[PDB]
Amino acid sequence: DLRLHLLLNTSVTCNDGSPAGYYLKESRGSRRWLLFLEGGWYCFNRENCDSRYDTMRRLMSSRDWPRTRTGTGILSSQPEENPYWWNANMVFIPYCSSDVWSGASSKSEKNEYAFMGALIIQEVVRELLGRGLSGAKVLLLAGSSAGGTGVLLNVDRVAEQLEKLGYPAIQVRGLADSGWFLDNKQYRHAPTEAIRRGIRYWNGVVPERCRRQFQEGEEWNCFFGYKVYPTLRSPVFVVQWLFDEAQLTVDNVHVQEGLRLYIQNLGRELRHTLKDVPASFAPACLSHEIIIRSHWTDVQVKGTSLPRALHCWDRSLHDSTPLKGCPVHLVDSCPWPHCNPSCPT
Ligand SMILES: CC(=O)NCCc1c[nH]c2ccc(O)cc12
Ligand SMILES: CC(=O)NCCc1c[nH]c2ccc(O)cc12
Ligand SMILES: *[C@@H]1O[C@H](CO)[C@@H](O)[C@H](O)[C@H]1NC(C)=O
Repeated sequence: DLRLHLLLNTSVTCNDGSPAGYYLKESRGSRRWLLFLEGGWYCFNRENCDSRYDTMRRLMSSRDWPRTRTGTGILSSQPEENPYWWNANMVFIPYCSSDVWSGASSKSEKNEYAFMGALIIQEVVRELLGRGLSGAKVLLLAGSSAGGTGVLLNVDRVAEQLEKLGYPAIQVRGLADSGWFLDNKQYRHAPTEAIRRGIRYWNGVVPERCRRQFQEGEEWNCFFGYKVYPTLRSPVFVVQWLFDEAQLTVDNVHVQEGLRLYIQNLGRELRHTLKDVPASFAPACLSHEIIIRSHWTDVQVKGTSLPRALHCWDRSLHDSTPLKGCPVHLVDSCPWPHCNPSCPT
């Protein structure tokens, strides 16, 4: 089990001003550190956040967090469940800022809620340095759903923070699961407007190179993987279902020719956005399932599982071009959900 630590800097808070925190299981014989960002949508104005506070309060407050959590999937310490990184130091960072991990705003007399996701990540990193992270060789910042987009928004800032604090030897990398969305035409009649409003409400921050491309008022563009990814310097592995259920939901899809063409075009567009992403795993499945699930080993693309592809990615980032039998770019080409037989049932 991973044990809860509330942040010692109690000014770095969840939405309601309670301290943020992290769950940690140390592995003293390992210099690998996995920091996982939880997902769970977001809220973008007072009324929308008030509703979330009533029925999704664990995503807005630490007051009711349990003392422990079990690590599952890529956070499992069992080699049978986690062939990739079972011996790593494991960190689960609860999502309690409702800001896609982008916020840097405290509660005040003008702000009913604090949106501090970007500061929570930096404070977790800072406090972990005293608990053994100072000796790391690899810090993998991973995350699912809103946490996957959170990886894209924060991985280079973690890399910058460690460099400025005096740790140039820690290799910071990202693993973005289920956070790679398209600002596409909806099937029926938006997220882009909700994100636009959210960024202003949260004082949301995006990576500097992406911000400089899109400029003031247009920071929402950097929440879309295919736009922010080319601006990132840290190595990032992208995991994305071609027919992601959150994508389809915001596209108002829940089969006649118009919908068939819509779904096929979505898969093709997703495939296209990954063509120049050398470390990626994109199965042709309709799913909301994420990499902290216990059976994450089961899905394969071209006969290669995700734990294998991640291992191949580790090999590709050794100090010493492609590896025989150890691929890292795995994108399905078949055009309909479950045309891959290994898709989750
Ligand atoms: C699902 C969706 O609306 N995607 C478009 C907006 C968007 C970009 N990044 C995100 C991360 C989490 C999330 O809940 C929505 C988004
Ligand atoms: C996921 C999502 O938000 N899609 C909508 C993006 C969007 C906003 N305005 C639009 C106008 C034309 C279009 O082709 C797409 C959009
Ligand atoms: C706590 O965090 C805030 C926000 O990052 C920062 O301004 C402040 O200096 C921190 N306090 C201490 C004692 O480090």
